[PDB]
Amino acid sequence: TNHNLHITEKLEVLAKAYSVQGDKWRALGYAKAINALKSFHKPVTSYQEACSIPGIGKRMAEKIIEILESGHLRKLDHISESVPVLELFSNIWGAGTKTAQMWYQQGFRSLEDIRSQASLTTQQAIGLKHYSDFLERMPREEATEIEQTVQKAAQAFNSGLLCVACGSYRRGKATCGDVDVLITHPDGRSHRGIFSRLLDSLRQEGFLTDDLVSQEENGQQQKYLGVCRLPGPGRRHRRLDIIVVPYSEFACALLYFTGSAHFNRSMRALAKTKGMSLSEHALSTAVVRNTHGCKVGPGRVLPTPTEKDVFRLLGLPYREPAERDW
DNA sequence: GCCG
DNA sequence: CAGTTCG
DNA sequence: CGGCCGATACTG
Ligand code: NA
Ligand code: NA
Ligand code: NA
Repeated sequence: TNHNLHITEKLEVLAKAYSVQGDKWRALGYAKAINALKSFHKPVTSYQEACSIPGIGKRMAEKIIEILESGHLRKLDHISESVPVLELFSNIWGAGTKTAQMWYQQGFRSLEDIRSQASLTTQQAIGLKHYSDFLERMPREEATEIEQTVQKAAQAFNSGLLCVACGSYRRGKATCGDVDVLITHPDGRSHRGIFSRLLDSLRQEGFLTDDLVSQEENGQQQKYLGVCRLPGPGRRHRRLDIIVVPYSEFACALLYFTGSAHFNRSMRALAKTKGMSLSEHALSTAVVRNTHGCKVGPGRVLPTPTEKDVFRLLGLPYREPAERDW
């Protein structure tokens, strides 16, 4: 489908540069310009042919031009030398742009430096320990094995439990960055305080290797982010994210967890324009917001039994998971 | 960065 | 709280 | 001018 990879290749480099340096809004700007150019059909050929495209402005158009003319972007040759390092550091799970910039300011330039001299949080030490594994995707077939593993351990103590793999898996991708397992129960209450049992069952069989986010000393735990590894030879550590939700929030939870991320954001931005609000918990109407668009009035939750209801309530035609990459 |  | 993370 | 998703859910 990519009819502009010549340009949406030089821009991505610029986009990730801005992202790692912390200029998040400018990076979001570039992401959309790129997220669009790709979705095009014909290779842009005119400054006017560019502007006409949503997500592209005069500034972006100009840069697009210099490429379809200079085959290069002068900007890319003035990118700070720190960027590759910031990117290297930022790819450690648990370390964001603030930690990357700090480490760099402190003279660190490689993972070696980070390993031997950086002060690491428990999450970052886990992230560094599986640095290569966290950058690899897995065949969807393996994701299936992981979901099945969790579902089996979950239904083992309550067969009523509904378990579904979401994210890229549900969107039908060939490979998955991690496994997103959503768990809920049709009765509306049996899903309470199950984490304790599930996580222990999984730890028992040595399936879980590391925990990244798991507030277990509190019975109100909603999510778990960790590392698991199927048994046998040739197996790599994989990221596992599990959320347990009340049946009444099932649809919204499923929509959220299925993504994509940019899809969720667009849909939520849409809800806001209609005086509504969408979250992994619910779709609300009559929401009261202030001048800066901040939620200052809860409004009321709308009945959303299925994903279709959410789309319907927002005045949108339904979309199968596979059609939600953006 | 884009857009209203 | 600031940072980072999930989709 | 100023928002860009969510009153993310955790961590320390
Ligand atoms: Na990171
Ligand atoms: Na995922
Ligand atoms: Na914990």
